[PDB]
Amino acid sequence: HYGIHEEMLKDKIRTESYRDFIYQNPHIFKDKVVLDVGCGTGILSMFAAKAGAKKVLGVDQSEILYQAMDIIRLNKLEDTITLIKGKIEEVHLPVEKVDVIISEWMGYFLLFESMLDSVLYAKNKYLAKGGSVYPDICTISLVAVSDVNKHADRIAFWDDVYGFKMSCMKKAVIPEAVVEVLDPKTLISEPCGIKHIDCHTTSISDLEFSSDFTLKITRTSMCTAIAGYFDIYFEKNCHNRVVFSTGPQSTKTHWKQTVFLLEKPFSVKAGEALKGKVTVHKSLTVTLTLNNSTQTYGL
Amino acid sequence: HYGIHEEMLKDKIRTESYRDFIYQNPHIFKDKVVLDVGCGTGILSMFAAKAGAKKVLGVDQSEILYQAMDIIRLNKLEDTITLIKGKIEEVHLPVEKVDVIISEWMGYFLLFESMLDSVLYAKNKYLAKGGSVYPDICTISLVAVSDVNKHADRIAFWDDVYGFKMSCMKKAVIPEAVVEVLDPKTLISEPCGIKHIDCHTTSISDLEFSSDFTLKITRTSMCTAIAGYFDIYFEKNCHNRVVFSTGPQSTKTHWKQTVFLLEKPFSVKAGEALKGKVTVHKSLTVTLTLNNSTQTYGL
Ligand SMILES: O=C(NCCC1=CCCCC1)Nc1ccc2nnsc2c1
Ligand SMILES: O=C(NCCC1=CCCCC1)Nc1ccc2nnsc2c1
Ligand SMILES: [Cl-]
Ligand SMILES: [Cl-]
Repeated sequence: HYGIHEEMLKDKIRTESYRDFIYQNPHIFKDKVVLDVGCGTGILSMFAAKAGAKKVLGVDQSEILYQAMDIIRLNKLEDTITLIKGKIEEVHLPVEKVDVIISEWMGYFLLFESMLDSVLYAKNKYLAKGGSVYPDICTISLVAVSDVNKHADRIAFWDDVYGFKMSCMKKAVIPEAVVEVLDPKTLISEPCGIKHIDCHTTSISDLEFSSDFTLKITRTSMCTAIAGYFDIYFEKNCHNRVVFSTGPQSTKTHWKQTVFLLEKPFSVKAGEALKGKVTVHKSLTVTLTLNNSTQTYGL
Repeated sequence: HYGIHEEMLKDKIRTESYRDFIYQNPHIFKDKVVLDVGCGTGILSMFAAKAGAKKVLGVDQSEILYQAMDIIRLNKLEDTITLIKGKIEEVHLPVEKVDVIISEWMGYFLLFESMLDSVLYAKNKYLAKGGSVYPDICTISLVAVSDVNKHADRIAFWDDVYGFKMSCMKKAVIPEAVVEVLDPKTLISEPCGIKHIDCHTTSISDLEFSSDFTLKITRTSMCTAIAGYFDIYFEKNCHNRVVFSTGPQSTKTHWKQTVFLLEKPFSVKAGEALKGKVTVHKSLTVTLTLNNSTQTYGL
């Protein structure tokens, strides 16, 4: 329980990105009313207070909120930061509107078990006209993978299990998306963006989407999986823009990467433009069409 | 879901120990009626069938049981192995008694989220007079740990989190037992057994227990945690006895080791006989007294 919060705090890419955004753009926070959606320990609320926020409201539905109360007091910030326990759609705030919303809401593959729905609710109910939401821009990308040894470990493995056939288990493991840090040497295409979200204009219905994609193959090889990741941007009104990626060419984060195993690996050639389609539906499911096969995956 | 079953199958120490016990002691199974409690994919049932079982009954409450049905058919064992979906305390078996019970029921620190309760129920309701249950003997042990760097990572960490005090979080993380493979070089005492279970005579009430223990300190150092693990024995009527340990001096298993962090590390000296007390209560909790401090931990 508390160990999870510890893990997110120790994710430097995640936490230092938010810290850098806030501290390097204090003009965004100076004398502003800030709402921190799903505040956890309160760390983002304290960053905002340090950057000069007039008032910060930290909301969380979990028992961690009681720790946050004690944390805020230990740091002598109780006159700036007010904490409220509950869902953002149910709680009563002591203001009508806020100037800025900040939140670390992101799930695996951006949208699995994410709090984006609550952030958008907060944006629609509470954001002042001309206010801002951060991080403001997110993208999701796909990339092709060749890893014949790992595929054999997950799939061919079932053909002989201590002397017994277990082939039918292949059908059970294929639909399970995997969250894992990938060796960047196993990537065999350029990444392809499949989704762009601006939190200022995105609605809840935009989170169910379809995209035709094209993977520019960079290595002649057997394609055994498709991997997904996301990038997070702090852009609007920033003098110091901040970006981080959760892809395999970047420093690992707790989001790792998301892997969709192909039931039937197929050969590709460098220079090939590999076309497919992806759809994300509400727990989320991901439907992939590639090489004339379709499979739906879940996390 | 299915990935978990895959992980348990790929745990060689676990799965090969059961395989070796059954295959190297086929006299235990020859022409016998066998009950496999929580059969998963059915692998233990198929081992027993291969060793010459007259009849095997595999029971599991999970959807994996449907995969097991298909697996048993792929291996042409349906005339020997019958699978039944449900809790052992609710299902109807096609026999009054069985000759042998086998089960992989073990949890972290032996007893967290274990199926031992169901195994003992099966033993009491269904085991023929003079029948046998395997594995038949289990022990739990404690060992002292020195790891000042890891302790600092978990505890002192909270004193300064990106410039802010979070000291109160120490109290939240201490009670959370950790499941992790330990570096055997960090062990600073001889192990001490705190519990011995023979499945033939153990009752459910025996699983809540207390033990005074003595740790024979082997290195002058700062003791920062107490670690727990368990050993599993296949003994009764065996010509080829089989043992495995889940301790840090042995090949890692999926059970890893269980770690109870000390809030206040304290110095110990080689040759010291360090005395403490441990009690396990029904989710399980573990109460430790050591160096005049008491703490209750959970998983
Ligand atoms: O499937 C995993 N990891 C899951 C590991 C696991 C091990 C034991 C049971 C539970 C799940 N990774 C993975 C990465 C890149 C790949 N490229 N082509 S196939 C493929 C696979
Ligand atoms: O506490 C862990 N592992 C938990 C790692 C974690 C990291 C980030 C948040 C979630 C939990 N191990 C550990 C082993 C031996 C030890 N000996 N003295 S203290 C101590 C500690
Ligand atoms: Cl290849
Ligand atoms: Cl030391």
